[PDB]
Amino acid sequence: DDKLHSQANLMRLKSDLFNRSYPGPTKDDPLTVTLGFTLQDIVKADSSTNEVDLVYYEQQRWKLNSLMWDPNEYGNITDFRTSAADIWTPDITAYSSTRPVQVLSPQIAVVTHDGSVMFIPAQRLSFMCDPTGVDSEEGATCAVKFGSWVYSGFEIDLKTDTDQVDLSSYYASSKYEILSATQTRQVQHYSCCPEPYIDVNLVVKFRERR
Amino acid sequence: DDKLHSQANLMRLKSDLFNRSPMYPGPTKDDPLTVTLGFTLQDIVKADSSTNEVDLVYYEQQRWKLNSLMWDPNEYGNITDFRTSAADIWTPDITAYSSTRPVQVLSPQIAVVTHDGSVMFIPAQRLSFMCDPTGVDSEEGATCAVKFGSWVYSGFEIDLKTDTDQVDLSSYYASSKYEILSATQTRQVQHYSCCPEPYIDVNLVVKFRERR
Amino acid sequence: DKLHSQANLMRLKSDLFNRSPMYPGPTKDDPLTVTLGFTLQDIVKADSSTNEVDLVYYEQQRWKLNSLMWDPNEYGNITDFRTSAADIWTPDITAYSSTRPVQVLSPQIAVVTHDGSVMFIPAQRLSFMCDPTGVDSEEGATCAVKFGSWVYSGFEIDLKTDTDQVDLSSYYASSKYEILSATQTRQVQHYSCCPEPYIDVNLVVKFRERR
Amino acid sequence: DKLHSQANLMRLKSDLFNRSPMYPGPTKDDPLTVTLGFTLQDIVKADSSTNEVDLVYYEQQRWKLNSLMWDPNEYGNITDFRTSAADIWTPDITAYSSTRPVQVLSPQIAVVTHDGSVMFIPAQRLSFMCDPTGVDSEEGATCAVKFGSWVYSGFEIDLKTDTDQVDLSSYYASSKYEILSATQTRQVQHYSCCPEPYIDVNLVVKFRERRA
Amino acid sequence: DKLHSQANLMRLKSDLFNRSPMYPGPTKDDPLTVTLGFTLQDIVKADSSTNEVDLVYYEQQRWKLNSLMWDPNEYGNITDFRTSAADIWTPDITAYSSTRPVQVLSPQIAVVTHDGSVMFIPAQRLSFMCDPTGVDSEEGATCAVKFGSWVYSGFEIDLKTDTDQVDLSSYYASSKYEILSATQTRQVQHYSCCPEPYIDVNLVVKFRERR
Ligand SMILES: *[C@@H]1O[C@H](CO)[C@@H](O)[C@H](O)[C@H]1NC(C)=O
Ligand SMILES: *[C@@H]1O[C@H](CO)[C@@H](O)[C@H](O)[C@H]1NC(C)=O
Ligand SMILES: NCCCCC(=O)c1cccnc1
Ligand SMILES: NCCCCC(=O)c1cccnc1
Ligand SMILES: c1cncc(C2=NCCCC2)c1
Ligand SMILES: c1cncc(C2=NCCCC2)c1
Repeated sequence: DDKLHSQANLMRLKSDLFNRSYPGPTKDDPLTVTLGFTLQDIVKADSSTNEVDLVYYEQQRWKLNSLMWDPNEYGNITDFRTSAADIWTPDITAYSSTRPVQVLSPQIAVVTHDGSVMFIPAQRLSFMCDPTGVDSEEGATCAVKFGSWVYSGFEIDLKTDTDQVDLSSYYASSKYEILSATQTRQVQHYSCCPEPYIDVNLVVKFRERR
Repeated sequence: DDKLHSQANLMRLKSDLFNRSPMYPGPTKDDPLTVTLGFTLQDIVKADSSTNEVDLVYYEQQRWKLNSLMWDPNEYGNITDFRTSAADIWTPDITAYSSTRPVQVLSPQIAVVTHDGSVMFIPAQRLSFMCDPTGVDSEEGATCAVKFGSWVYSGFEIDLKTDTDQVDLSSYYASSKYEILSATQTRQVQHYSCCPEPYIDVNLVVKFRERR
Repeated sequence: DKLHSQANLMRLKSDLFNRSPMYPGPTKDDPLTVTLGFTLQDIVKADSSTNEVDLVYYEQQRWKLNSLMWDPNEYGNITDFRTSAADIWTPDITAYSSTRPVQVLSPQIAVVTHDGSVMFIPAQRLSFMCDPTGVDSEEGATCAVKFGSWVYSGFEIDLKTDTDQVDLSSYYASSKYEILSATQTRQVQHYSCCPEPYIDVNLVVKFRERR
Repeated sequence: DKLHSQANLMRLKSDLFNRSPMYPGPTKDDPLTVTLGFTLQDIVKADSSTNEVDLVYYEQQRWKLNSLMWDPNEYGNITDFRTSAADIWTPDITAYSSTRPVQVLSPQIAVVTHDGSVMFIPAQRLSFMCDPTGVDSEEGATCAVKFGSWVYSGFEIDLKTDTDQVDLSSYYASSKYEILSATQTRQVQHYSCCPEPYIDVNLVVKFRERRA
Repeated sequence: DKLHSQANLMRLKSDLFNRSPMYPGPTKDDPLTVTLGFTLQDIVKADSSTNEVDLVYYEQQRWKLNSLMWDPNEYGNITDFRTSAADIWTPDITAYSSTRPVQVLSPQIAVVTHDGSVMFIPAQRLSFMCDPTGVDSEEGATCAVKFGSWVYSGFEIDLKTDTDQVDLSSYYASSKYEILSATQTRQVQHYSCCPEPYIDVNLVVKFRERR
């Protein structure tokens, strides 16, 4: 009865936000995405092509007024899960991938009654890295920047919560140990366009384990 | 003729369950769900010590139960269950937590739904995950482990469960390159710094060595 | 004229799928016989570092639904047609010991005849569990893989073979591996847990390095 | 003027697709002639450990349907148009001895002309069964692969070649293998599957390693 | 206010996509000019065993349609919008000597501007026919690959470059190969068979092993 209600309520909530009622951010309605990285593994550094492969996940966070509901209208539901395909999601792309990104996790996001969204895709990424000096104590340094591919800083702004990449889940028996890992926001201009584009540069210092 | 009668019943039941109500939204804290997991290990195919990746083929038995999938067989010609495509129904988002490649489905994706509302789903899969196979060529063998759990639901929404903690090795390829010394599956609760909700996984530990 | 036969087809095809209720698959009450047969074209690869062997073959499948029947006279003497394999029901026949997902090498089109039978012959490359030790000896290597329904018992889908000899008439003459024998044997088994028989077809292949 | 030329095409295409019975394919009552021709671009790779060879080539397919005829005058003198291959019926021409799925290198777009003829030219990378022995000799290696309909017999699809010579006028001049000769020839054949004969176009390629 | 912009952009796309039948593509009578430009990011791999070289670049494509024009005054001063590439017409620009299907590295969203212009910048990994002989010398290797429409001629689609100098400003400083020169050149092709011309852009890159 009451469970059939919660189920009934939640079914209703979704139907109101999705099926009854977002073309993306505009310059009069810009959006801020908070990015954060949890590096899990450096699986492979290839010195013959200069490609390194990382497994990691990407915390993405944003807020949309058109996803706001009063819990009192809906049996006091505070949040729900939904297929990422049921909502709009940012096009956060790596700028120096050498291969299509591979998805290791379900495409499900959590929507909270204030309109805030959290999406945490796990992925394997091949990207441009010269791993020379990885077999030394100084290690090798590599970098890759992530941003929206089609939206300028007038439509999508990026930010971090910490400038420190989360290394708490890093694979303890990886071939590569992590010396340091930062995530830093940047504003850049490219020659196609007059407008700034925003990225978050992920810099990693790593070396062989011993 | 009587056969055409029983198809009618099954058709009628499947259209009643699937086309009648807005489909199940997934579990909530008000309406939690217990999912039982079990692993049957077929083969360790590859152990790469240059990247520290290992590849498993296995069956992942998932069963759970919904009150929206219940029916009285007295109203549907004594039908007690049916096979259906896994895309027709809600399924749990049980994910490996330390995979390195996308998981490859080796089998059809067909569930069995029973009149009490229980669903059983057993996909066969190839998984690559993080495994330092150091010790595999020794007699004491190598030991790797991988956790499985919901990717987006906490312990307040999805509770995991096992029926046993012993992993089924009765179908393990007899001529695998690796023999299995032991395989276990064990439920675990952990809290995380970000969040006061508890979180639940089934850690799958495997010891193996080069078969010789 | 030829335009009418064109039109009876999209009627016949409308009558069968769109208009009627969907086939829910076989039941214990309405079992289905599926006839299975393999044409082996090539053993492409045998990897003794992972114990995986790669085969390329065609798999002939045949079954019959009363729900796919029509009177030719009622549709302009159309006795059969072609249709996309996804527009109809197909049996969930699977290799039980593959290591990679099957790769389809042929179009997914079946032929449906007026008596209600279906023929469907996908070409595939399969990687399955096989120790090739002895493949470089005169006596060779032996590998075996079973096929059968993943979720249907013998009381719902009855597997069958026309013959227990695999067709080697299209086997690649200049392959790396020479075929000594290739059988496809039907097996029926019972399990203490369960009241129904479980059927599968065991593809057993004896082969060696050619020369 | 541009809106005008645009309106005629949108109208021409709409009459053909949206307002008409789709063509289901050839019958014995209404057989179809598909014509094939190959343009070999490259032999990328020859693997003598598996006996697989990799080719890059585009395959010219043409056929004619009354279903697709139109008077150019009723349509602003439009004599042809380009359209997505999914909007129309295409033949199921298949390599008979591929060892991998075919990889498509070009847009899936065909050209339709007012007499109803259709020209579809897909570029492909094919892996197929080929023993490259003798490729390091002056006489070279020889391989062969048949292309034909997978589900239609020689009474439903009649396969032809405008010519027996494969077009080698775009063959990569700095390829690892030079072509000694390449033919495309219609054969008729039987299969145990089915009572009726099937038609294919056999592509026999003769090639060796390039040396200066 | 922000709800208005959302609504304004929605009505715009509604009026642009639904009032009229999508652009059916260019014709002899309504030809389109497409501008191309390459930003070469990295030569990742030069295989001398297969003579294939792998590039990663992004390819700027630009065109203008009268049917994508609007007055920003009528639409909340929206000067441009982002939209999925499946919602509009895009050109079939293909690499003519690819050995592998192109791998897409960027989202497939275009930017439509109020004057009717479209900018679409797909980032790709391309494998193509190239003899890397000389890459370990001082003179280096040279490779070439043409880009153009697969199905249109110069009568329907014309190509253009803004410059003939490939943008090397995002080239990977620690790549295995250093770029000696990179050009992008519009070319016209005349064939005995055919009155229509054919336009391509010819990407020529000179490079060598980095020291
Ligand atoms: C179920 O089977 C029992 C025993 O054969 C029979 O009496 C009963 O009528 C059946 N009920 C239905 C609804 O078919
Ligand atoms: C409209 O938006 C454009 C684009 O940024 C801006 O430059 C211009 O000033 C705006 N016009 C008005 C009247 O605000
Ligand atoms: N009964 C539904 C799933 C069964 C899947 C399975 O483990 C299996 C394995 C081997 C043969 N048949 C079935
Ligand atoms: N209809 C297909 C034309 C494309 C073939 C082509 O232009 C070509 C020819 C030679 C080298 N590179 C490309
Ligand atoms: C518009 C359309 N597609 C890509 C971009 C760009 N985005 C990222 C790099 C700068 C150029 C802009
Ligand atoms: C019917 C269905 N599927 C494939 C075929 C055949 N076509 C190719 C090989 C010969 C038989 C017939």
